[PDB]
Amino acid sequence: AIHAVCVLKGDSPVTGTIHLKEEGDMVTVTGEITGLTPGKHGFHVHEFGDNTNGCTSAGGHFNPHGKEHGAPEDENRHAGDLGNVVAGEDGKAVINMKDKLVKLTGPDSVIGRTLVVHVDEDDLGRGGHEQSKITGNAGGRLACGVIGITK
Amino acid sequence: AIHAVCVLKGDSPVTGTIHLKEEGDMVTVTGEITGLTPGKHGFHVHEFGDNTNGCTSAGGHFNPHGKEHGAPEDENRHAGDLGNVVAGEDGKAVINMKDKLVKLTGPDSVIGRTLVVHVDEDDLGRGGHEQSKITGNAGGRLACGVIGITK
Ligand SMILES: [Cu+]
Ligand SMILES: [Cu+]
Ligand SMILES: [Zn+2]
Ligand SMILES: [Zn+2]
Repeated sequence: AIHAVCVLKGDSPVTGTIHLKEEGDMVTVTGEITGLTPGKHGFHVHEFGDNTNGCTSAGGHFNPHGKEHGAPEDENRHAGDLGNVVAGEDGKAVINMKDKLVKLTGPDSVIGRTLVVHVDEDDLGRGGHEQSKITGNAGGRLACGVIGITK
Repeated sequence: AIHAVCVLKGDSPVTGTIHLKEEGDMVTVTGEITGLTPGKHGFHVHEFGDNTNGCTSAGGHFNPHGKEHGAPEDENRHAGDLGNVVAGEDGKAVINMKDKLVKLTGPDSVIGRTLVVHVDEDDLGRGGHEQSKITGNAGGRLACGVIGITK
């Protein structure tokens, strides 16, 4: 089973380590993000593992299948759409999810792409804003990291 | 043609951006590294794209073929062995090389692995030190980055 890791850093006090592994026929995503305002923050795989311009150079959500932005539970979602992380009152969010569209092998592999955590909540495509079906209207990028191969 | 990028940072003032692309049947590696002492510094692909423990968690040189450490020109070399970068008196090194063992596709892809620049010169396996045939005796790690997919 392939194992990957991602260390989050950006123009904010937000930090965290995310681990990804193949488990059965899905990918299991786990970790903790700290330094967040309490509540929901958008969390996605973005297309490029490019940190030449902070988190901005990561580009948009990873979307190899040409879908609209949605919830993890939807069929019409970007491959990179992992919904929201929920920070407690102490500013810390813990992830423990299994996803069928995130891949660590094959044409839709996310190795070498980016994870991003956002300023605002991801509205799952349903907020009625111009960016809802593009980004979930999740606002700016607090921290990001390139997804790398680990032991 | 696949394009990748790597942004170097570590426990030093050493920074830089490295671009990698498929070109013909090799990979072309270009970029600038700054903040270096003048002279030669080892420069390699390491196995893991893991920044959880600075540059140390990148592990050893990428070595899918089970060879000893060598020069880029050698057959008996690690896939990740890119030799030395040469910093001028101004502390800046520029890279422009083509390599046949670095890959951006297939089983020996370096997407999601790490580039590292070192404190010392890489002796190309020929220095007669215990680590020469392991690391080139290149010493500690000034800066590193995960190799990510770019446009
Ligand atoms: Cu995002
Ligand atoms: Cu190295
Ligand atoms: Zn999306
Ligand atoms: Zn080596």
